[PDB]
Amino acid sequence: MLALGIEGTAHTLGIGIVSEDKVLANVFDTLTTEKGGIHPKEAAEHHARLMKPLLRKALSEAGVSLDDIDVIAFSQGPGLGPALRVVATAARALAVKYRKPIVGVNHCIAHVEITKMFGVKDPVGLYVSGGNTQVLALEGGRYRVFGETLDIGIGNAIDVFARELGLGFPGGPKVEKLAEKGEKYIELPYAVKGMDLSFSGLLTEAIRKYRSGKYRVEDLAYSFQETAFAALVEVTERAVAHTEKDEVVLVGGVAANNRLREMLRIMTEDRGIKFFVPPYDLCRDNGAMIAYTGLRMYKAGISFRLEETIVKQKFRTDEVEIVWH
Ligand SMILES: Nc1ncnc2c1ncn2[C@@H]1O[C@H](COP(=O)(O)OP(=O)(O)OP(=O)(O)O)[C@@H](O)[C@H]1O
Ligand SMILES: [Fe+2]
Repeated sequence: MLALGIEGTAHTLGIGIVSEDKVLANVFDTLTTEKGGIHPKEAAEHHARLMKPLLRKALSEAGVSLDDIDVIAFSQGPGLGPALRVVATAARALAVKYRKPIVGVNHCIAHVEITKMFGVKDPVGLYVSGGNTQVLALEGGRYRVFGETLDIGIGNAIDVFARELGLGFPGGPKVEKLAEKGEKYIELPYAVKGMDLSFSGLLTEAIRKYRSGKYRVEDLAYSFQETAFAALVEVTERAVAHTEKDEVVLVGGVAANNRLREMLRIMTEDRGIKFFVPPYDLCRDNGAMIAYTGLRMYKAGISFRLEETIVKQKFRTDEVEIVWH
């Protein structure tokens, strides 16, 4: 069967088309923010504008008509209200026009589920992006958050640090490059508070030290990553130890980071468990992961009535019963 997926929780609009086994099309367009930061209304306008263009490009790349599609899937949340609302409207408008069933998909769950297309069974998922940072796994018929960020996502924290260092958006790859040339570890506040992550204290200290003049920017970047990532690794390990799962997945836009991968590979091999990172177009926000999870949901007999499709800005990961596992 085939599923169309529309992703637009934040700045990226993404449309994907998938089967149970294959990605047929996966196309993107991100809102260019030269000054960085989050722009809820600007994103909504980008999404309304780019909607038809991306749909056409997705259908051409897949090589099917909209009448080939068995189910329409959209990102229901969590995310930004105005952006989610333009995505939901588009998904509902396609569902009516072509008389297709519709399904609202949880954004974080979709980041982990997409890895099952590649033969991952039941992992602990480290989801790291701009807005989100969560460690999640299947426990008691649903996804449990074992540790999330108390404040900002690790991607956002790196972006704020980058912007302050004069490195424009996207700050992530730029900070990684700078970090590779670091030679000195500079003490910075630990980012683990209980089960959860706190990067705000780490960030403000890094900025304070940068403004002091006393340090190499490259050394500050290196230290910023080691502290941030060691914390991610530790909270990931704790989850693996409790769940007793044989595989870890690393997903989200920050999953491109080679130093973070390296450290997860070390942890997983020291424990004798698998490690897998999907292709990058399937790590960052994309419509294909929505399409795939939407497909699984539909095949398990899930189908949404109109009021079930209303967007959920604060959609919690554990609100969805994973009846398809
Ligand atoms: N190599 C990298 N190392 C570290 N961070 C990276 C790297 N590549 C991208 N990022 C970060 O990932 C973020 C972008 O991720 P993504 O494309 O998933 O969009 P997003 O808006 O963060 O999605 P969401 O907020 O819905 O999770 C940016 O903060 C960017 O700096
Ligand atoms: Fe995301």
